[PDB]
Amino acid sequence: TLNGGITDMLTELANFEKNVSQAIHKYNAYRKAASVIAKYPHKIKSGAEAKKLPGVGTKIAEKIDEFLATGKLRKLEKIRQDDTSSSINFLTRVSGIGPSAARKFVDEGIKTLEDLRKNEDKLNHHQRIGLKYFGDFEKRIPREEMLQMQDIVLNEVKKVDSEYIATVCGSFRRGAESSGDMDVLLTHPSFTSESTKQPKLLHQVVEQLQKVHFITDTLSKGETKFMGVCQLPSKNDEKEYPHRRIDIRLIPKDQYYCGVLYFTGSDIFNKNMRAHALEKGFTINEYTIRPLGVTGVAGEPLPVDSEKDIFDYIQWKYREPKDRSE
DNA sequence: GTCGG
DNA sequence: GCTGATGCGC
DNA sequence: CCGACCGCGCATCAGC
Ligand SMILES: Nc1nc2c(ncn2[C@H]2C[C@H](O)[C@@H](COP(=O)(O)OP(=O)(O)C(Cl)(Cl)P(=O)(O)O)O2)c(=O)[nH]1
Ligand SMILES: [Cl-]
Ligand SMILES: [Cl-]
Ligand SMILES: [Mg+2]
Repeated sequence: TLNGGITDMLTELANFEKNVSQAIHKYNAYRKAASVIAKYPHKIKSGAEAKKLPGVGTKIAEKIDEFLATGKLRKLEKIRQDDTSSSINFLTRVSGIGPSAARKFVDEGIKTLEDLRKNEDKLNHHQRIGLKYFGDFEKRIPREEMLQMQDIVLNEVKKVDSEYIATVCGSFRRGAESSGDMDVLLTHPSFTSESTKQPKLLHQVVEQLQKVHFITDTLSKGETKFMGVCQLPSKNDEKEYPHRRIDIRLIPKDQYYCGVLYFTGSDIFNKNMRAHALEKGFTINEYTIRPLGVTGVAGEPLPVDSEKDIFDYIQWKYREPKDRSE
């Protein structure tokens, strides 16, 4: 919050490029600049001071001087006044509605929450659930509640098969005092990169959590990735908790470390780290880290026995989860 | 929009 | 039906 | 300059 004004402005600009302009690289440039600045231990005094940081260039420098001078940015001022842009940005806030669908909805005269509700027929499954819990998904999750959720998930999974290992990742594993949702990494000895000895490994867990009424809805579901909704049980007479977004990712047991690295994030941390790996001649995904051949083709997976091993391969000093929040 | 070669 | 591209999300 | 910008699972569609 030291440079909150500036980072907020950059994020708004990032969201505009992504949602309205559909310019992903500009979106990421703004996000990176915001990220690099939010980590800066000094209260920025000029765009010049900011341009010193990698990720901030001439354009963002100028915008920072304007913001520092007036306390706002005219470019954004005009974007907020723009109806089409305003409507498109709003609609993308519904899970399942992206830049394309939002712009398409606006063309059809569907621009508001009221319009969406009276046009459910025009939404796919994911979008319907997104609209259903629109308000709830905007809410933050206190770490206290994350702990209760963790307890339920780990205990329910244990009941299905004592061999399952569920790990809560995302901002929770990074030590955040609140999270936007729950991310669960799941492993089972029967599912490795070498073979899938038992089917429905993910399904069984999903089924068990729906059975005890923890999982309430599904946005999408496959062999290794579940994307849905959950809710903590409330006591008698007490208002019920808000519904929460939950993702469960089944990863090969022998590829746990690359999996937990990926799922722990942050997303920008992953991007920076993956980009650095490339520069160092390696490629990283949630399954492995492989070297890049002379022509640029990925090679065979390298042995990994801890998250640190991955960091060493790319010549990075180990960074604890709590320090990966970029 | 920013960056490295 | 399958394969490939695209949207969307993590 | 100028092109590279992380990598991938699921849902949906187009074309066959
Ligand atoms: N490589 C890669 N990994 C990603 C990406 N997006 C997400 N991940 C990985 C890294 C992410 O940590 C993880 C979970 O996705 P979230 O739940 O979206 O991210 P959280 O960090 O949990 C959070 Cl702070 Cl947005 P919140 O607490 O509010 O949920 O997935 C991406 O674009 N790329
Ligand atoms: Cl772009
Ligand atoms: Cl792989
Ligand atoms: Mg999360």
